[PDB]
Amino acid sequence: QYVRIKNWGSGEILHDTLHHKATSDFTCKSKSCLGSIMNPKSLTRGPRDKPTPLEELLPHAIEFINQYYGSFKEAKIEEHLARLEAVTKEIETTGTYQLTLDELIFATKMAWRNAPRCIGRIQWSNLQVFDARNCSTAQEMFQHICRHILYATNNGNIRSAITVFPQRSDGKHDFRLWNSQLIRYAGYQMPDGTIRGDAATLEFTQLCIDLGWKPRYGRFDVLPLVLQADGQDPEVFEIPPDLVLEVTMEHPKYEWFQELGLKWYALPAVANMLLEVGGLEFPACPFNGWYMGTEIGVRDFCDTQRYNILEEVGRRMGLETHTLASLWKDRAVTEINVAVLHSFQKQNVTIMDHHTASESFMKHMQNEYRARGGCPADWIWLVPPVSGSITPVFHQEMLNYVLSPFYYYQIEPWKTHIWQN
Amino acid sequence: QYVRIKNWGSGEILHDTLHHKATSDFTCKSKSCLGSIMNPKSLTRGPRDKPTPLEELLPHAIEFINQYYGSFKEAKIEEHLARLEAVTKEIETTGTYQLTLDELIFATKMAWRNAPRCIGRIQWSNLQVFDARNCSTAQEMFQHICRHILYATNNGNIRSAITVFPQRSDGKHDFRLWNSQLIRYAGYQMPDGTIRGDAATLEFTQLCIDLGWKPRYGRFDVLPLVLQADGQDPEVFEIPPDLVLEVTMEHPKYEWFQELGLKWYALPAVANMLLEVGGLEFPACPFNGWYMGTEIGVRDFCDTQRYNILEEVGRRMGLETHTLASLWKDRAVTEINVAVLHSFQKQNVTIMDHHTASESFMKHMQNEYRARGGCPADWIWLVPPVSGSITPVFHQEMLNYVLSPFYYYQIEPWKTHIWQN
Ligand code: HEM
Ligand code: HEM
Ligand SMILES: COc1ccnc(NC2CCN(C(=O)c3ccc(C#N)cc3)CC2)c1
Ligand SMILES: COc1ccnc(NC2CCN(C(=O)c3ccc(C#N)cc3)CC2)c1
Ligand SMILES: C[C@H](O)[C@H](O)[C@@H]1CNc2nc(N)[nH]c(=O)c2N1
Ligand SMILES: C[C@H](O)[C@H](O)[C@@H]1CNc2nc(N)[nH]c(=O)c2N1
Repeated sequence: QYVRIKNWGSGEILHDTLHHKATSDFTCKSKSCLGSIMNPKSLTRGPRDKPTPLEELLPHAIEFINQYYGSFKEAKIEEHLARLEAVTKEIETTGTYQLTLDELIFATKMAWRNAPRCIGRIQWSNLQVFDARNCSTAQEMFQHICRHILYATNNGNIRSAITVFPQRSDGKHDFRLWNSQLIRYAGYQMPDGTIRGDAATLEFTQLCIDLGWKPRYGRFDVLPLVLQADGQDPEVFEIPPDLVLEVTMEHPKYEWFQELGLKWYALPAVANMLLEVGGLEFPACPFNGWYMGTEIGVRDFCDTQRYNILEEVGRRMGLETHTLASLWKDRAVTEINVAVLHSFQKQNVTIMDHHTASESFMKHMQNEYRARGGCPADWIWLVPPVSGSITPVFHQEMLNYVLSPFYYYQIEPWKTHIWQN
Repeated sequence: QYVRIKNWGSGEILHDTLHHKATSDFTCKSKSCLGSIMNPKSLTRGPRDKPTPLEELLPHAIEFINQYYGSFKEAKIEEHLARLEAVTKEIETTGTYQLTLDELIFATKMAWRNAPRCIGRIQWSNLQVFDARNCSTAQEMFQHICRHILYATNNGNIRSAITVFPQRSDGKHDFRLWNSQLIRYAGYQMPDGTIRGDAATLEFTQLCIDLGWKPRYGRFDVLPLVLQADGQDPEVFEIPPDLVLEVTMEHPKYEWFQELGLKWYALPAVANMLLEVGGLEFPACPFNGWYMGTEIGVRDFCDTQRYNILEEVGRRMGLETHTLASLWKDRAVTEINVAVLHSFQKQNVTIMDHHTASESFMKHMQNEYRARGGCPADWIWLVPPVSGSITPVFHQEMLNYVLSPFYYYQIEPWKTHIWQN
């Protein structure tokens, strides 16, 4: 009736029942675990070419409506009944249905709340929702996206927000943001063979170039928004530079750190995921919260296939960068992490260290178990890329399952898209 | 026909087919992952009260014999046939069978090779095997265990070894080491309420005390061996102090580190696991390799429920131990890790840093895929407790499955044991 879960730091035990509401089969098999796979099909919601079979839709819609009304302090059965009926009718007369703004808001929060890989979920109920289900052109998308960036950035005082574009109709008119994230730096393969900027965006950068974007060949060139509306070919749009807030990296003691000429954007916005709710699918709905220091200090700046600055920082610290056992990498990466936090702080930009975030999640997870007997969590993603066991999340056993509403991954658009011309 | 696996640092792809040889259902379900569970039933091989049904044994024995002979450079079908027959007959006439020493050696290495949670597997073929399947008394066990400790310790030049005691017969005469590891420090709850030594061994310490062991109330009291032979009640045995090599912790710059009065044993020996091979089960077979710095520097010294020295080291470094975001914990734990490595090195004791170990495993995993198209690996256990993404293993997708031979966990003996008197 419940899965037993234990925290080996406190010895605390928790009983998980929420996993019963899980959906289709997860990642792992019966006699094999694929937990460390980044993009398993179980987390991907692909494209369709026909509407959702009414036999499948109705039940899901009924479930969501019940979940929605069941979330109120004081019930409202009459409204609940009426809503259940209005939806059934709309589905019969239109072959689909529309969510009320409140329903939409409710769904975006629950989906966030149901994100196994998100460590900032204690903030789940604090989300600004921008309703753009009325959008129809690429240009309109772009304006909505700019309004989102501006609202969220808030001149350093970051605010969590999400923009919901039109829901998938027949799957032939999907609104899609071809970008992985709203703000991201370009990556160029230079003439001399070296790579400039973020090597991670090499292909995508080229794609923008192929679509008429002008390469500026810098180390931190903010890529353009590639927008696809109503299923039409994607159009390119440069982001107004004024909208992109950046932080210059400075160390609180090493004056030579700024000599590294590094910086990073302040807005962490996921741009390519799909919001699934009550049978409906929103192929385009960018959302953001605020950065956790390690993403920049460790992944962006230290992954070898990214900006890869670890060795450089090593030498400038006078460490034995030629002997692994000297643990110079451990010393280097920490100073870098200290630089990131120090910088966002000095420039008054919202950011969170991984220690504080982990404790935050632990409190959240505990709240969730009391509140609903479960919290889908992916240990592999929740444990920071540094200081693993130093954080409490590391000693917490977790259960990973897919509920609904949910934020799914999607097949890269350029691999399934049918160009007009 | 194969599971696709990718390394996001090199972009390299690997095809896993070895997982086809997997056994019963693994940890995770169909629509739920329990990868972060420490002791799932899928990894535990419990007690029996009756022999292994011949219908189950024979097939397994046949498989192992085939695997064994199939591992030679130049085949030897005649011997292979003869062996297949001799085993079948032995099973029919005795209801079980005995492995040849070479078979046993082969099995202990493969089992090691098949350990998903072991990062030092590149050393798999380098293992000293002590055949104690002739043992019969607790006293004899103890002598074998002492010989193992002495051989493995080798005065600092650690050598990997395993001691195999009698295989389970009817499950009523199991040889069992009640200890989790051969060398481990006692933990005492003092009169004033504080805890002295290793809080992790509080219960077990009490159990030894209840069995007639004398508590020395020190911070580093090596617990006694609790041995169970031929299924009889466990007998206590103090380990000859001369056999336990220890390292005094010293920092290469902070002279006040030795003032912490810390030390740790040099021998990392797993004492409570069961070796499964060709249908046979060896409930007692301690084994060891050599330490990886982080186990001591991070888990033993920094886990809050263990020696918990992090804050202390923090203050002595003059860090802002009152502000998490200052990342003092990241700075403290690294100096501690540096202390551990520096100390084992100065005292000429074999030890490995986590960076070097990770690269070692990456090479191994690569070898394994070429050699046999797979390598069971548990990402959650293979990624060090610090410097996660700084190590290559972190960016490597992995498949976790149970093959055979295998090293299983067992139910704690004191929970299923039937005392004589
Ligand atoms: C308020 C502050 C927030 C913090 C500090 C936080 C932090 C994080 C971090 C560190 C990650 C890891 C990203 C990676 O490794 O690629 C993440 C992932 C994620 N977050 Fe949050 N988050 C916040 C808000 C949000 C919001 C507002 C939503 C949605 C409405 C959300 C949805 C997700 C999802 C779905 C993922 C998974 C991304 C993926 O699968 O690539 N987060 N978050
Ligand atoms: C030669 C050096 C070796 C190194 C550096 C190495 C390192 C490690 C490390 C760091 C762990 C993690 C332990 C924990 O977190 O509790 C581990 C686990 C393990 N090792 Fe190795 N190992 C070595 C040799 C061996 C040998 C000789 C065997 C067996 C014959 C072995 C079997 C295992 C098993 C089964 C585990 C899992 C333990 C558990 O589930 O609690 N290792 N090893
Ligand atoms: C939704 O709320 C939050 C809150 C805090 N962090 C995130 N992380 C996201 C992932 C990291 N992000 C990137 O842009 C990125 C992603 C990948 C690579 C590479 N290879 C390089 C950079 C910002 C968005 C989301
Ligand atoms: C087989 O080969 C190797 C090679 C390198 N490391 C290991 N690790 C093992 C686990 C760590 N070990 C402990 O004794 C221990 C275990 C648990 C706790 C606690 N709570 C405290 C201490 C040494 C054995 C095995
Ligand atoms: C292979 C590994 O699955 C992927 O490298 C990991 C682990 N955890 C992560 N955790 C977060 N939060 N973000 C990540 O990219 C990854 N990737
Ligand atoms: C909950 C978590 O499953 C357990 O804390 C973890 C993760 N990985 C580990 N990895 C190793 N190598 N040893 C461990 O004890 C643990 N425990």
